[PDB]
Amino acid sequence: AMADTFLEHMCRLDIDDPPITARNTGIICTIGPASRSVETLKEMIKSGMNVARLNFSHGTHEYHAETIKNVRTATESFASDPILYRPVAVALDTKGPEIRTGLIKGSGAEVELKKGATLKITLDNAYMEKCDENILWLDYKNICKVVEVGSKIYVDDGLISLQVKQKGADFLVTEVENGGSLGSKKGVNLPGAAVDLPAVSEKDIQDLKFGVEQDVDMVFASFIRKASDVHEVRKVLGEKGKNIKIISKIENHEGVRRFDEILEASDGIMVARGDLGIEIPAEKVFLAQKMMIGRCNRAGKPVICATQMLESMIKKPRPTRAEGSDVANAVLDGADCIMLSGETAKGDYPLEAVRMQHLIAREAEAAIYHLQLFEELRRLAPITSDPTEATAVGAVEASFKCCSGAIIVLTKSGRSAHQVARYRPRAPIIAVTRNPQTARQAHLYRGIFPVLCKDPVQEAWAEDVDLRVNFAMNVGKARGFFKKGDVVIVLTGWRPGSGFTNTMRVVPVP
Amino acid sequence: AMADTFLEHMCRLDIDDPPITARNTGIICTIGPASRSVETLKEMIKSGMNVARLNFSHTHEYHAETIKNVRTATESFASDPILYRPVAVALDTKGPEILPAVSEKDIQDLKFGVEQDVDMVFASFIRKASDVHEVRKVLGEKGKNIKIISKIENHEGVRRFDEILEASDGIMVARGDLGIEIPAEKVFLAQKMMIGRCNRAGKPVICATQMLESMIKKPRPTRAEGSDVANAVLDGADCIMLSGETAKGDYPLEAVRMQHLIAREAEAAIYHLQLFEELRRLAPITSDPTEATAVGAVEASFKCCSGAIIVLTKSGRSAHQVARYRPRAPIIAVTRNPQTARQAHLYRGIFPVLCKDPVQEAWAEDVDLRVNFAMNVGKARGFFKKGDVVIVLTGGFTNTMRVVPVP
Amino acid sequence: AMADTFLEHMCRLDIDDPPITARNTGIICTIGPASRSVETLKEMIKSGMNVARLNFSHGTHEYHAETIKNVRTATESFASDPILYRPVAVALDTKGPEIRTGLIKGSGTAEVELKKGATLKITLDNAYMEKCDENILWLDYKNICKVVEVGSKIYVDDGLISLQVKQKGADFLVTEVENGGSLGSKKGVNLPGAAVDLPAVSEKDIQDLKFGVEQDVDMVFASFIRKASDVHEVRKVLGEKGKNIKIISKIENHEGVRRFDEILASDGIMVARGDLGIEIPAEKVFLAQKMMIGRCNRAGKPVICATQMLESMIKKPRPTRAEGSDVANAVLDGADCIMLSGETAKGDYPLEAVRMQHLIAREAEAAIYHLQLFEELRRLAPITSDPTEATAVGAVEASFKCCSGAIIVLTKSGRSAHQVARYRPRAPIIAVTRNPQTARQAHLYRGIFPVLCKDPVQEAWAEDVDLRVNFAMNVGKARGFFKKGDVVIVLTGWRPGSGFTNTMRVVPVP
Amino acid sequence: AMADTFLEHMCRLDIDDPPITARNTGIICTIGPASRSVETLKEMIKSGMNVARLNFSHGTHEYHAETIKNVRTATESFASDPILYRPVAVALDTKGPEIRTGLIKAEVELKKGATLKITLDNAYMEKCDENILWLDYKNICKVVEVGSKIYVDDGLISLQVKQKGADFLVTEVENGGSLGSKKGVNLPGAAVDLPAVSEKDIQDLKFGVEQDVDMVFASFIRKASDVHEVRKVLGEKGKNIKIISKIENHEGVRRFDEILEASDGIMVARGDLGIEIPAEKVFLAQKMMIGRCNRAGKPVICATQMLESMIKKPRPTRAEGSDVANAVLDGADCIMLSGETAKGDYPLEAVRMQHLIAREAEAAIYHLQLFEELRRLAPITSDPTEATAVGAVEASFKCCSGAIIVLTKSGRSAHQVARYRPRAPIIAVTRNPQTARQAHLYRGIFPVLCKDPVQEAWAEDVDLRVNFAMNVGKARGFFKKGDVVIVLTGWRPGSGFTNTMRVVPVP
Ligand SMILES: O=C([O-])C(=O)[O-]
Ligand SMILES: O=C([O-])C(=O)[O-]
Ligand SMILES: O=C([O-])C(=O)[O-]
Ligand SMILES: O=C([O-])C(=O)[O-]
Ligand SMILES: [K+]
Ligand SMILES: [K+]
Ligand SMILES: [K+]
Ligand SMILES: [K+]
Ligand SMILES: [Mg+2]
Ligand SMILES: [Mg+2]
Ligand SMILES: [Mg+2]
Repeated sequence: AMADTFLEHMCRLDIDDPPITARNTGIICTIGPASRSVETLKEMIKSGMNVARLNFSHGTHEYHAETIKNVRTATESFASDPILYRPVAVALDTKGPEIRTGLIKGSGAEVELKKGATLKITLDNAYMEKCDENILWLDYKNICKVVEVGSKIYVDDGLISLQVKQKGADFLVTEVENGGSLGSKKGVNLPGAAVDLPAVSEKDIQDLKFGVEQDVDMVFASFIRKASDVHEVRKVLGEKGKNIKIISKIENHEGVRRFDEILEASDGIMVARGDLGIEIPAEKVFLAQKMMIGRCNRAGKPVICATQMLESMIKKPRPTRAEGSDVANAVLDGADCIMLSGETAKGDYPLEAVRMQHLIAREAEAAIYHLQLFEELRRLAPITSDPTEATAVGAVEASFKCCSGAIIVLTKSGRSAHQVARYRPRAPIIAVTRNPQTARQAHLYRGIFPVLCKDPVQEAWAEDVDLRVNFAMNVGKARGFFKKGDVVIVLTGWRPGSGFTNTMRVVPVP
Repeated sequence: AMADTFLEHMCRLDIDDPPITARNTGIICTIGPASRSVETLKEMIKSGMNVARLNFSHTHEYHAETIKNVRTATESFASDPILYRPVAVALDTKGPEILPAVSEKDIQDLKFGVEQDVDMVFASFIRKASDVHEVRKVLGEKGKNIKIISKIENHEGVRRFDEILEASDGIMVARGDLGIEIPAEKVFLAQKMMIGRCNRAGKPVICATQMLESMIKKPRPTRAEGSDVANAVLDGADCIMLSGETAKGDYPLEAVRMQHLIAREAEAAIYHLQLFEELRRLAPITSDPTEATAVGAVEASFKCCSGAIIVLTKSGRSAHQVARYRPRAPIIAVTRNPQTARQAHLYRGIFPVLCKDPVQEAWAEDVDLRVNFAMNVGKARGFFKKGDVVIVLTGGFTNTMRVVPVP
Repeated sequence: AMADTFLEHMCRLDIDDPPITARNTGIICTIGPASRSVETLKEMIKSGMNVARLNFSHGTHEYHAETIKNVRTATESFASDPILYRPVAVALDTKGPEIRTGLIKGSGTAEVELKKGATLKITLDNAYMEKCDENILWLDYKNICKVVEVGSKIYVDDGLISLQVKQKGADFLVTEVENGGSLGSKKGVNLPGAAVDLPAVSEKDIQDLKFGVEQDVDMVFASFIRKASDVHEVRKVLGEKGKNIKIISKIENHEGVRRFDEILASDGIMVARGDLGIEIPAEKVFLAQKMMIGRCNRAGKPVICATQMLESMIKKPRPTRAEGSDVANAVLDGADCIMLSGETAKGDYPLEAVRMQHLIAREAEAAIYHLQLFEELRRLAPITSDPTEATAVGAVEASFKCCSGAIIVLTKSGRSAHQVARYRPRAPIIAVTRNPQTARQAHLYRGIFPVLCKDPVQEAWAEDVDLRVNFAMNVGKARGFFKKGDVVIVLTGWRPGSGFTNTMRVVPVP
Repeated sequence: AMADTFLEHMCRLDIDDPPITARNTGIICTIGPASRSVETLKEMIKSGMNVARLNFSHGTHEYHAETIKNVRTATESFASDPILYRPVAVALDTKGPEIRTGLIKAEVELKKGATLKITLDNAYMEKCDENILWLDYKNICKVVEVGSKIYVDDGLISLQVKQKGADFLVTEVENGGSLGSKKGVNLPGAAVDLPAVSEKDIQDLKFGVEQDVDMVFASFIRKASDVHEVRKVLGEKGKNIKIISKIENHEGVRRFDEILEASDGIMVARGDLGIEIPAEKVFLAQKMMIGRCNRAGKPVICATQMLESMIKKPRPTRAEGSDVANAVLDGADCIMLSGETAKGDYPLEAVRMQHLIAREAEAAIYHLQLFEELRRLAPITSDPTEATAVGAVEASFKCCSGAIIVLTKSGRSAHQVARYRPRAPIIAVTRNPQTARQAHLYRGIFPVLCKDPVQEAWAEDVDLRVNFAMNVGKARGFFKKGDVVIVLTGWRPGSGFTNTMRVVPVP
């Protein structure tokens, strides 16, 4: 990042200059049958998984309870050594207002819709398991009240398109535009219709209540379109779930247009590109992506790039060039986390997909033009009387000045570490906490390596601080972030409890 | 653009702001069984193909007929020079495919390329300067004006890159073998490095391979594919390429249309305020009047938000010089040399137009007729409309810039 | 300007690097008894004078008519060679609302000495108008009793003597000497904290401005402008006959600085530091200077830095270090012209003062950080449909790209040359005009070398353009600006008359 | 510094926007007949003097010893009270290789075109007149030639060498005027061979060590060894004495970098400099040196004729007010008064004016660009103190703190903060008296001498000094209770470096 121009910075990128050990971008993995086993989850963790996502679009509460137990069992298998122990977060991703088709008729396995053929859509439950090439059932009872003749209707990842020609009280007559093979229970998208399904349905409420009961760390709330949607999710989690982070998934045109009010009410954002690239033209997704990462970076709030990042690894052991590009560019954009969906839930190469993201994220982070980034984050940040905030930016500046091996942060809520991550140091942030939930939610922020201290509280505040600082030193040495010869930054408070971070030291590693 | 910072530039990206109708990034399509027919080539031109790529990695009689179908489809529109879109022809070698810098079979394809009047050659597995020299020595004096584009597909070619760029007319980032030759996670570094240096030197760079891979079988690309095309344009790739997507896949027209749509949206999103500043800062003081005029016109086009920069040019050089400075505005290059007009597609933002009118005896009348030709092109293609402001560059050098209304 | 930061640009300044032949900053010389002879004026033109300033605070119309005649006689003594002819402007500087004391007592020493704490009576009684002394002081502001308040401070003689008002009275005020010193005759009086009710444009000023129109002056330096309406009264007086006379508003009090934006209504600005640093605290003047120069640069309007720039050269043949610095820094600030007053009107070394301002201006111009200045003037200037503006910025960019020997501009009103100067090329701007007044007014703009083409109008437009272009080419070679085989930028229009500059050429010097 | 461009920053300058209280730029006053008495020296400290300059071109050790004693008397008159106590440094300005004429016949007028013989025969040494001038440069005839120009009395009088002899040269008056006694002589272009460190210099320099001076201003430094010579004479007894090389000739400018590398600081000595090189080039030399000294983190002083007209007048010229402002905008750590305070009629007015202008200028600095460029030009470090300092200045802007409080023994740590040019004042708490006086060489360092005894428990002693700074800042109107300030201390006792930054409210 020594070059005086971004262009010169590009020219100096060198594929033979190896990156640093520490990978800063968090990796979110969707758990499914391919990755649900305790054995596999241990290897997922080893490979670099930081957050387990449980897609409540499918599966019972008993099923997800079991996955959650396997995740925690895999995770606590490493707990015997707190110096190498890596916290793993659990994320609930709601179903939300999904539209799906019914089952293909048992006669059949899948029907071919061919270009220009007619297809009837009905809401008569007699066909809900008898779908075929002439009659398609779906589960949105009021689909007729929201579409008109000429409307487009999209089916199965937007790969099949239908145009309404007749619009009836019970039925719709459609003309197959782009045809293909149609299976069972495929997603339906109605872009540019005013879909009246609730943001938080009754299933979502029970799912969210269940989330609080199983002590999940965060919620990925589907199809958020306005701030009041976020507030309903918040109300459901209630007082008991007040510490669970709400990550609004931006997946439709309205979500993008009202992004600022959604951002202000949310704890973070996911750029949910799968649905988003069907609700809005596929050529516009990258615009929406870079806008949202930029604004979250500017707000200091976590943002997740999601969906089809390594899609071909569902079936192949190495990704496409486009897919390698896309993961790098999400990190360069400024994403706090990258995510995997089918690639880990259902694919033939779950571990290969995690490892590839780990490799690309680390190459991309060394390619960041920190000179310009740190300069602009500072220019867009407000002036304030916050001791923690002035301490965090001081520490980041100092970390650049001595190319520190890490920035060590004692934090109870995680906030002090979040305030450091918002200014994007090159150096990893080792966040020492005794709060296990804090160590799991730390993964939402770029660069925070959360380590969980289980030593007793020391009576003398000074001795307690030194204990946790020394703990971070050993973690740093053990994982190879620095050695005894190096300099590190250390952020500590003047008294116990949240809100008291006001001290930055520059210390040689002992 | 405007915002004082790149970060605020990003925050202001607006999905509902439609882009200017002119698409600056060239689209290179590999022709194969899915695309070799005259009827679909006509539709590939209409959907936005600018360069037909012919992969000699697989008989000369087969390629001669594909080449004939391309020219047939191309001149199918020649009835009208105001709407005629030139299409170039590219020969891609096999190289060492399972070693000789240039093969014996490559020497036969290259010589076959000259006889077929190909506009450019994509040279596979270029590893050093001497490798290009062997290709240009084989192209000889007949293919003197064939543009040579070294494909960087190997570690050494990356390692010896500066050599190769100097010895070449352009570069292709050939990621499919590059991604097996070097670790896949390092390819974005090589891609962005090479595009940066090509942008710095004013030499064309193609970003190639797997950009819309999943459209070989599907009618819509993945989210990562859409991102890859956009980011290649934001890197500065003069052209983006399709290989299997148009050569053999089930949706060749769909692949072309999508690269057109994405490239256009990405061009709208380029942070011109910074890019123009850095290209200028990084480019040397010159005594060449055409170079001084070129950056003067680009600066003028930003100041007045010109509908276009019209460049009268014969060898294309004058127009290339404008394009390296990356105006937002389309560069309408007017030329009588058909090969110049075909080859222009290798430079971002050059919309070539071929004048078929006879020379007027008076140089002034001749200049004005060609300029009026560009005016009609831009009115018809919707680049600008009557009463808009445009930039006109005319002449042994294009040294004169005029700021004129659109009549 | 090749360094990537301003700090590194300073570090690279080099006293052994000689500067380009052409000096861009105009030099305005106040004409008085030291300088009003035809022979001395000739040497002042050879020494670098571009504008003759006539201070109508003193002298009769007959006196000033003679000066003006002598200026034109010396200027036209060079007219036989149009290649070398330097146009020379004439400026009328108004008296404005001046307050002066009377004449000292004849019997006492030419100067009476006032001592700290003494009493001094100020009177309007005309029997004392030529009998001022250390006890009683006449002055010519008949209304000063109405607008001065007890406790307010009165300043006399370039703000060197200060008085504190003690008692008000009928046709008098009783004051106590705060800062003493020697007091002479007809010294200027400042009342910084009064609502001085003298007319913005007095009857004397109206007579003087009509006489300026009669004498064909090029510009008016309007004294003590406080508001836009003041400028409009000056412009009404000049009327239709003087409609082409440039009005330069002198900013010399607090209200003028306060209402600067509305005043800048004007064609240009003078920073009149003499009265300014008495009307406001002297430590604050450089703030006012840098503010006004910056806003005039951003507006594209001429700004003059004036007064005491080389004051010690009134009596000494070389200046103080502070004076060398002030001139250089006025040019680095962005000032279009620098000015001399007593140094050329009444001092012992008028010629040496002109040559020093020439020497310093030239060195400072090579020290401007053009890389930053061009970038910022562009960024702050509006987008435009104007073909001439787009052509001008394009010429300045091209002139930087080929390090051109000059930008040749054909112009009738001046404005095409003005529009180029606004973006501050390093290269000189040779403005070829047939309009003598345009040639004289061009000196108000940084970097414009005006040349007056005497050749008859050629029948065809293209022929006529090529003549004037070749005239500019011969001017540049004869004056040492460029030589054959160098490259220059040439700006010409598509049609005779003002407003049609569109055309920019990069052409070798034949 | 909130404007996106320097141009917009200029346009937003506002004369009705009052400055902050603390003045960051140091003021160096030449003490002489006008300013020697204990009474006015006191009023000079109250008016803003920080460094007392003693010019050993003139005067005897005894005279200067009495000057030094009157400086220490006024300064300690305030010592009763360490909260308000302002330390005052003492600087010794060497004579150097000065060429001076003899005693006339007491002035003598001289006219252009006339002849003037200059002799080295020490007989006419006290019989100088319109026909024969005597000067003390014994090799002058070796180092000038027929056609050379010679300047006398601050470059006002000029002569041209028409005939050369053994002990003489025959010259024609180029610019005349009232010649006088013992005036100064310059030979621009003449390769003068006089020694950099003279015999009298060694005596004067040894005299400075015994008088406990804080810094030497070494005249006419031409090369690195010259600084090495001044340093060797100061020896181990005076190893803690800062050597400021005075740049006042063409070779000093050409050889500036190696002189900077060898010195503790630089003075831009514009008087001789603007005679040795063309006056229109002085501003380039001044901006070059202040920039390179800013880059390197070493103090730089802008001196000579900043307020020259105030020697006789109570108000300065517009050019002088602008010169002081622009020196501060250039980057200078201190500005200087010479004749204005040593012999003139208004030395308290001059000190006060330099205080007033410097304050308004520091308020006008475009910190946004300045801080960004100082970092980009400063190298990556492994020193904890250095990274802590830049981190503290970054924190400074982030919370716009009242001050950066630095505990420091040698001063170093406060110097490392200062080089990054924070807007907030740096209150450097020290128990070392020499450290507290020398700190004035560095822009922004408001030094305070803690006199309370050491406390046994280190963290008790640290807090003692910290709360001293708090009272200091609250009393001098820098901040008020509740304001945020930055505090730089050590971490572990005896660590030797200042690697701890805390963001605390003022108690
Ligand atoms: O729900 C999602 O994550 C999506 O659509 O990408
Ligand atoms: O050969 C190629 O084009 C490649 O590997 O990308
Ligand atoms: O009138 C003036 O020129 C002044 O006050 O400086
Ligand atoms: O010695 C000095 O101070 C000078 O020459 O300016
Ligand atoms: K879901
Ligand atoms: K999934
Ligand atoms: K006046
Ligand atoms: K001296
Ligand atoms: Mg979705
Ligand atoms: Mg005035
Ligand atoms: Mg000296």
